[PDB]
Amino acid sequence: SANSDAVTYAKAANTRTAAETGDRIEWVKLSLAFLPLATPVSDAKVLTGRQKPLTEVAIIIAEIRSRDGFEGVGFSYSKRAGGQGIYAHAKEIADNLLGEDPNDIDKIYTKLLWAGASVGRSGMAVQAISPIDIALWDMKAKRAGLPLAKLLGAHRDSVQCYNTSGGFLHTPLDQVLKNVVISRENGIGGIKLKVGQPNCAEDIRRLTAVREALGDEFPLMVDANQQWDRETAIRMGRKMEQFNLIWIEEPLDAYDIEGHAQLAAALDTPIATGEMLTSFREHEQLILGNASDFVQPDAPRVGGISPFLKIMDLAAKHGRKLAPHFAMEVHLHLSAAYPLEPWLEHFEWLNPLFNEQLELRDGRMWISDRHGLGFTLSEQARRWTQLTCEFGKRP
Amino acid sequence: SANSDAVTYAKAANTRTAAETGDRIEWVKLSLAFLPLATPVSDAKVLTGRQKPLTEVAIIIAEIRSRDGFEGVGFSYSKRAGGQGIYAHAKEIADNLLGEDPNDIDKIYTKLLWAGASVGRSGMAVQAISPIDIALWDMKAKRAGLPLAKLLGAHRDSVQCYNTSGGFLHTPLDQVLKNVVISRENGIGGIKLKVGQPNCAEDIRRLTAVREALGDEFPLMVDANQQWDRETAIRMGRKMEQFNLIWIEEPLDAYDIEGHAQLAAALDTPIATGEMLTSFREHEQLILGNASDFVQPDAPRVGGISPFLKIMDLAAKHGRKLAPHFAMEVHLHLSAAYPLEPWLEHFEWLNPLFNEQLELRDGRMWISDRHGLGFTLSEQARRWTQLTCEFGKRP
Ligand SMILES: O=C(O)[C@H](O)[C@@H](O)[C@@H](O)C(=O)NO
Ligand SMILES: O=C(O)[C@H](O)[C@@H](O)[C@@H](O)C(=O)NO
Ligand SMILES: [Mg+2]
Ligand SMILES: [Mg+2]
Repeated sequence: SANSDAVTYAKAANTRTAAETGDRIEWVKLSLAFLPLATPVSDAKVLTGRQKPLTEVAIIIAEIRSRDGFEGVGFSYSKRAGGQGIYAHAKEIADNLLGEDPNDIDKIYTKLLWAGASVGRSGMAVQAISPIDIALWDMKAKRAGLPLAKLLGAHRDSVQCYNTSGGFLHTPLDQVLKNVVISRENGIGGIKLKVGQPNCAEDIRRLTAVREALGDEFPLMVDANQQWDRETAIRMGRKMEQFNLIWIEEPLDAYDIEGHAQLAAALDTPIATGEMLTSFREHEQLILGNASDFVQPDAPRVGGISPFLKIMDLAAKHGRKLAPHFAMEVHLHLSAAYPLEPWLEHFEWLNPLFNEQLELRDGRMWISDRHGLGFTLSEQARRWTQLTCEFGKRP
Repeated sequence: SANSDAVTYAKAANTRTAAETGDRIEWVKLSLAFLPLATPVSDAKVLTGRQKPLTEVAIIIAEIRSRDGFEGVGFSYSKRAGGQGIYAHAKEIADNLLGEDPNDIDKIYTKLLWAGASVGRSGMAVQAISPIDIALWDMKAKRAGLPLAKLLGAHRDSVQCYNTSGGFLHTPLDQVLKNVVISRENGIGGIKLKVGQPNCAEDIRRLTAVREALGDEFPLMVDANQQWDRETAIRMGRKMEQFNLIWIEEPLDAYDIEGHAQLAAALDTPIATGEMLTSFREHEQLILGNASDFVQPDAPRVGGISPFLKIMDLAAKHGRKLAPHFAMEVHLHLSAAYPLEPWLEHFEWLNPLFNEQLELRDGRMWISDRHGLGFTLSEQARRWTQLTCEFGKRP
């Protein structure tokens, strides 16, 4: 009988609990490696004097192994100063992972934030948690025998991909046009050109040439890397309407919410921003402020996959498109899980860190059948490792 | 080298894709069963004449089997009219599942909504998707070899649990006091008393008696099931402050947002509501309107686990507590995944449907080590099945 005049209670023949049987983390290895860039890279931030050319990329890696035989790998990074701090903090909190059930990712995240409460819930501290958070997701996906995108649930099996590495400002227009061809012949689905240099006319010149070379249809976008003031932004915006760009990225300071909102409302061309934000909170302020048509989160930068998922849902709720920044090795899976058609950003910079390469074809990057992130650390990654530490004992 | 003066592209040694290797749904079985209630149940909705006593519960079950050998089970229900419609719609859209990768839960959900676009994105139609959505989550958890709570990521391994079945209005005060003892001796962590009958004084009498019997500390809550108007709600609210209730539930019409908000702001006692809502959208309107301190979603009612997860995140963002309604067999896992300390509602009604029983001890319900939802359909569930249909072919 379902019920009676009183109340009755069913008893559990098997009281074996999830707590007593769950897996446990027993080993963790952190690494700080540096990805050398033979060709110094300069976007508008360098041409305006805000920064020096980029010559390397810091990569902070986390490897986690569980008692029951599972392993996860993940990473965060830093372009310019930040890598030493991310690694150092990760090192100071990593031992908190030992003995935890690796499936309780959020519970662990919270424990790590408390262990470092003094240093906040945004910025560097969460970027130190990113490698760990990502490794745990990588592990859970593997535990299920699924590529990460499938563990999250995918809406597509491949995502539109555009290249950024071939459109930097240290590159002469001549070489940029050559890059467009190389990229296009390799199946790229779009081209992003860096703009925002002091000489506005020169950017217009380079942009018109690229559109000319690509033809009217090919997806083309520009990126100012925060280098314009409001006056210049709207001026350049008006003048670029003719190129039918997929979007204008970071026209203003990453924190100029009303400035972005204003440009977005004034132009038909989509506005994109967010790569520099370092937390859900920060992205939330921009989204509530209607700053852009395209939201561009960066899992490593915002604290990992866990917060990135929350940002995705917020963006979707506000009807925005998603175009994650950098780290395609991770973002491929996240954007594959986004409800609206997204874009993936391509750089070849991290290719040497892994043994496996992603398939770029017919303008899209395809999700392989490999589990989790679908990557294994290369020997080169070990060679480029400068600092490393371990906790626990390999199972 | 990470980069060069031009741009280069890595090639994929293994282009095997996630699309070509993914699992596939090959069989689906739907059932409409009826859970008989020997003792007709009456809450305030019956005493005010809005409805007739509850004598049974409709249970709509979905069973899904994949090519690679995985299976998932899930269900939704209806108290009073609704079961026939939920089953009928589920039956009319179920064949859309055949050939789909069961891991793309959201992609599938969207396909099902489109197949039934004419009937909306809330209400009965999504309640027909609930059994399916839940079965797919059950399957994914099993695929990972984890209880559902662990697949989602848990914050606790057990959750505070209170009983509701022993505090209904068709039950004489004498028997209610006996029920309190039975429940307390069986390890219940709290008691909920139904109120909201025309005779306000009688409810106060019953409530004072229960508090008296329980002692000052024991968690006690009340539920009006929408039966008070605003005037009476605040009046009863003021008078119940003395009982230090964990919450006052559904004091007003489920859609009286400002009414609830007003009561919540006027009383220190928490206000709880939401069980009757049938979608994320509906819950969103109440949360944005600050209707209650406790958000009470119902996975079956809102369209399944997928939408329920979105509701959880919204609630958390607004700093609200979670107290899911009914279906503890499913809600145990969801509330275990909630960041703030939640409450689980107990009814023994569904116990006969499954072979396994949940462990209630020391005021909390413990998550077993069983995978997915951790339940298998009983022979009794088959005996109570009135209609059934199948699609595809058992693997
Ligand atoms: O040179 C840099 O600072 C980076 O490569 C930067 O331009 C890049 O992260 C970016 O903004 N791409 O969208
Ligand atoms: O009798 C009913 O309508 C139900 O049992 C209802 O009271 C129950 O779903 C509820 O509101 N419990 O919290
Ligand atoms: Mg950029
Ligand atoms: Mg209720």
